[PDB]
Amino acid sequence: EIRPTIGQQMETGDQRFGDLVFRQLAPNVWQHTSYLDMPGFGAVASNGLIVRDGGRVLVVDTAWTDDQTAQILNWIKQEINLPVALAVVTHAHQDKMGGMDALHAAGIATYANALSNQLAPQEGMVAAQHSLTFAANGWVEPATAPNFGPLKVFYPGPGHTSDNITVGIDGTDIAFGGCLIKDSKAKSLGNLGDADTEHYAASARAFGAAFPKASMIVMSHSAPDSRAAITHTARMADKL
Ligand SMILES: [O-]
Ligand SMILES: [Zn+2]
Ligand SMILES: [Zn+2]
Repeated sequence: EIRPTIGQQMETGDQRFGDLVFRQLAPNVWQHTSYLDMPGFGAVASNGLIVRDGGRVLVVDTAWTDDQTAQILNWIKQEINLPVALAVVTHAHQDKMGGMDALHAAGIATYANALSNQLAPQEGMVAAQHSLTFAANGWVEPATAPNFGPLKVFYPGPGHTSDNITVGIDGTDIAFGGCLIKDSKAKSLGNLGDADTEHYAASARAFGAAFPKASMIVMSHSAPDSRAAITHTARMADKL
């Protein structure tokens, strides 16, 4: 008989759900966190977003696996119970696109950088259903991003990967750097095996310039931070 809203519940603090963690960042915006078990070592965390936009939900990034992504969808059903209209996934690595099959089975329309949709299938991953094309200035061509609501998608240039994209949430102070940006105390940029080391620093800067009003920077592999994360990341990336 105690029936708080999800917002009221998330005041208590971050919530464990199955093998995931959820955190409310602002009303109508939650961070999902999933973990890749690496035998003998600590599990690798990855963050994405869930946005309630009127009577629908929008997702940024899958979890590492289909099952973890199904757990995200279970949380949305239990706590929000609105249809998930679409998902945007932010490059062709496992932490961002490892759960595409779960999204597709749920009837969710999926979008990724056209380049991610080329890169993913040859890695044994599944492409998104729709491809985003970006103008030379980095902004998504609106015709390729129909019905995105508050999501503003920006290609900052090659960095963490050649295909990495970023997402601002209009009406909030939040911008999602995905795996491009690490927090202002990070001692490394993580696995740079697919990175463009020449352009990384400039791409981090371009993300900051694209979303100048975003005071909360959300990231895949760090907890949310203030804007100092952006220049810290660019400093770490300088002259790799
Ligand atoms: O990643
Ligand atoms: Zn990555
Ligand atoms: Zn990542």
